[PDB]
Amino acid sequence: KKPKIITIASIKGGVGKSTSAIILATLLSKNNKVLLIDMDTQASITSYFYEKIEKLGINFTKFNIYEILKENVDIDSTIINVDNNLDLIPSYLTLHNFSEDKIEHKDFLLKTSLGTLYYKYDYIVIDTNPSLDVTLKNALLCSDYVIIPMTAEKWAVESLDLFNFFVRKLNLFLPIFLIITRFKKNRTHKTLFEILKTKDRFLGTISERENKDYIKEYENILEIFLKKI
Amino acid sequence: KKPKIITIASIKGGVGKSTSAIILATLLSKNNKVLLIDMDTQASITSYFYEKIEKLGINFTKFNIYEILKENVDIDSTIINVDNNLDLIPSYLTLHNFSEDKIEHKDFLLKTSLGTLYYKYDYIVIDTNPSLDVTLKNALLCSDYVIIPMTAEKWAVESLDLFNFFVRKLNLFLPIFLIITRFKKNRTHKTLFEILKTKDRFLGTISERENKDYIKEYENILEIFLKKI
Repeated sequence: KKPKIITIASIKGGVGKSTSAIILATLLSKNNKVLLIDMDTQASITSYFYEKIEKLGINFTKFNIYEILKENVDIDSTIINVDNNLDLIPSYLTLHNFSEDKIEHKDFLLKTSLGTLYYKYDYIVIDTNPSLDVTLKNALLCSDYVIIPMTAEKWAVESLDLFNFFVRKLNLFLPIFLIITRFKKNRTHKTLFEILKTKDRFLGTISERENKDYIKEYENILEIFLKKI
Repeated sequence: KKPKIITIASIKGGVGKSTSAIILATLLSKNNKVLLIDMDTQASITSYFYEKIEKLGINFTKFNIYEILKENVDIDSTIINVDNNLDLIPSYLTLHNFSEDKIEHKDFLLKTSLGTLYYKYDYIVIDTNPSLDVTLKNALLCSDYVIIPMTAEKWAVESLDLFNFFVRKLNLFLPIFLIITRFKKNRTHKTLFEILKTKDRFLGTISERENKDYIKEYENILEIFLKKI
């Protein structure tokens, strides 16, 4: 076995990227050992788990993805058991410095650090900034798969082409899966859904929601995801 | 005189950066000619005026901020009159590739382009992405003033210092003004407020709210800003 590495990406903010990362990781953790890596400067994943992190007394100020990236700390030192079968490498606001940092072989830092990791996971789920930036490159050059939660807004198709172009540029051959989030049974979603539904990499829909109905929709998605890999 | 150029910036998303840009520019527009420059990859400002942009039939796939930065079009031809005394240079998804394009003197592209603008404005309000990136650098190096909206979240103060360290380093002359947005009466907002209210360039607070009272809060902010420059 080896870890199956999934990047959660979206070029649009507020479309449920980080929310999906958490819920998907959590569903996978029911029967798998899972690592979540919070490479989003927003740090929404780390903040979701903050109560658990504080209670464990973790010094994420010193042990976080940015410091892994700058090789000031080993990855082995940053890993937090935040839930059943679920580990986390947390994000911290110094990550904001990463786009401007001048580093040799900058794109392959996460790949290189993941190459040293002792601990073995079934799945690694990496959350990213909604930007086609150097962080996203570090994730993609690591990955086996990508999932893009996206909404039925103007420029949905075009954004897909934009993202694919970027991936092609990295000379990668990655399956990129699609999820329509904030879904409503209305006109504009029907237009996007009809275009998307015929893609082999389309996974399904998650309804807008202000054991629940949302979890089941995510379980569905996962089910289909696992049938296509 | 000459245009006064304000960048609205924040290194945290979902803090009302774009909304602030829109309302401050709209208020300024009552008695001034104002240009809004949508340099956020999110394109929220453009999306807010999209109904008017579409009624006008504009091709902002070709006439947009990214195409300016790449010197494929003249800035004059990108300008859209979106409201009373209010112009817009729109954003389009291709702005996402700007972080990775390799370009000489890349930091000064916006400043150079602004030097080819025929039209004269009283104020230019520039909206940016929540990142310490090259897009932010273009805005800042054009600008006379910076306004940062922020909210009472964990690491608000540390993030502000980081942004300061970034902004100071590429222009230590740039005044940085502060707003607290999404404001609520509770311990953790009170604490940020106690900290920020004593900073020379603190402007005030906007309440969380889903003619209005919040407009008049923006009016108060604009009033105290205009008195301080």
